Amino acid sequence: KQELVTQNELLKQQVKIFEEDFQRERSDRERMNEEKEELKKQVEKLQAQVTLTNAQLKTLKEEEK
Amino acid sequence: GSLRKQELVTQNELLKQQVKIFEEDFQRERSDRERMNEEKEELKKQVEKLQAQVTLTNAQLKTLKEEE
Amino acid sequence: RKQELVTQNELLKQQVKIFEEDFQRERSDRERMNEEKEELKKQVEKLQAQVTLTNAQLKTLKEEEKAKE
Amino acid sequence: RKQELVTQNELLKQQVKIFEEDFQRERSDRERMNEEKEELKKQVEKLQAQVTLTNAQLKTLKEEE
Repeated sequence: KQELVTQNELLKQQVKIFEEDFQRERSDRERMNEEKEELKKQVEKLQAQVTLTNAQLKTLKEEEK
Repeated sequence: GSLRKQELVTQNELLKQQVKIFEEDFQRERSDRERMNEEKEELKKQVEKLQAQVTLTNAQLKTLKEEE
Repeated sequence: RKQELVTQNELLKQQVKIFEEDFQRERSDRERMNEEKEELKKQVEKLQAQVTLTNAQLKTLKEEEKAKE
Repeated sequence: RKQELVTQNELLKQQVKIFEEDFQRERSDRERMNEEKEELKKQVEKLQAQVTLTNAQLKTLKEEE
C-alpha cells in the first residue's frame, strides 16, 4: 500500500501541474499567433504601398515626357 | 482493502499514460513555439525591408517632383 | 580584364558560400536565444503563481487569526 | 564570355553587399534581443527574492503562534 499511495499522490500532483501548464500555454499560443497575425497585416499593408508607389513613379515619369 | 489497492494500481497506470502524453505534448509544443517565433523574426525582417523599399521609392518621387 | 574577373568571380563565389553558412549559423543563434527568453517567460509565470500561493497562505493565516482575536 | 563574367561579377558583388548589410542589421537585432533577455532575467531575480521573502514571513508568522 505505502509505495502505491505515495506514487498515486505523486502522479496526481504531476498531472495537476501539466494541466495548469497546458492552459497557461493555450494563452501563450493564442498571444503569439495574434502577434504573428499583426505582423502579417503590417507586411500586407506595406506590400500595397510598394505596389502603389512604383505605379505613381511610373505615372510621374510618363507624365514628364 | 484489496479493492482500494486495485483501484490505485488502475489509477496509477492511467496517470503514467497521462504523464507520458503531456510530456509528448510538451516537446511538440516546444517545436511549434520555436517555429512560430522564427516566423515572427522572418516577418519582422520583411517589414524592415519593405519599409526600406517605400522610403527608397518615395525618395525617388521626391527628387523627380522637385527636379521637375 | 578577363582572367582578373575569372579569378575574382571564383573567389566571390567562395565568399558567398561562407556568408550563406554564416546565415544559417545566425539562424541557430537567434533561435536559441528566443527559446531562452520563452524559458524565462514561463519561469516568471511560475514564480508569480508561487508568490500568489504564499500570499494566499499569509492572508488566510492572518484572517484566521483575526477571527481568534 | 567576358560580358557574361562582368554580369556575374556585378551579381556576386551585389550578393555580398546584401549579406554585409544583413550582417550589420543582425548585430543590432541580437543586441536588442540580448537586452530583452536581461530585462526578463531581472524580473526573475526580483520575483525569486519575493518568493524567498514571502516564505520567510509565513514562517515567522506561524512561529508568532
